[PDB]
This record gives sequence, structure tokens and C-alpha cells, in this order.
Amino acid sequence: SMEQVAMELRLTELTRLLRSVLDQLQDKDPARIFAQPVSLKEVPDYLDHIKHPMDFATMRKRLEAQGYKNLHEFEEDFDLIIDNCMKYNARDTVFYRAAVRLRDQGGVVLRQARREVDSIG
Repeated sequence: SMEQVAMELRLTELTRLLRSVLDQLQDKDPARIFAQPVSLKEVPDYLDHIKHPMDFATMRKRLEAQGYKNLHEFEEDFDLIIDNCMKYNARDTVFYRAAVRLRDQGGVVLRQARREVDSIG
């Protein structure tokens, strides 16, 4: 139907905007601490601690399959990256501290993303 096509175009355009958001958030992790899944070879107990692992590569795979239907779903995954790290790692670690800085800097980006998503529809 034509309605299905219009819905698909809206999803495509959201995907475009989320790709720009993802790039901007990933620039706030210049150490690449959050770039890839935590390795279960290197951290074999990880899944005993963290039930829903997340990372920027995993998000990018979902995004490119147009698997984010709205900005809330995308933010949920971003918050998992941060929140997982802040539980597994202690406050005195470069990992925790990177997550704090990514959360604080990403908030600014996400605030305007929400306005754009609402504004453009």
C-alpha cells in the first residue's frame, strides 16, 4: 500500500537521524571503551553480572537493519551501555569514569535529538 511505503520512508528517515546521533555519541568515547561487546573469552563471568550486554557495534547492527522504531528504543540501548558499565566496574576505574563522561556529554546530543524527532515527526 501507499500507507506502508510512507511508514517505511518515516522509518528510513528516523534511521538517518539516529545514525547521525550514534556518530555524535560515539565521538564522546574517544578511548573506544564502548565500541565493541565485552569479550566473554576475556571476562568469562560477565553474563552472571550483566543480563543485557550492549555496545556501539551492536547498536549499529540494529540501526542498519532499521531495528529502532522510535528514539526511546535507541536511548534504551545507549543507557544499557552506560548502566552496565557503572555496575560491573567500580567508581575508581577508567571504565566507570568513561561511562560518566559519555552519559554527561551524550545527554546534550539526545536532548536535541528528541526535539528533532518531535519537530520533523
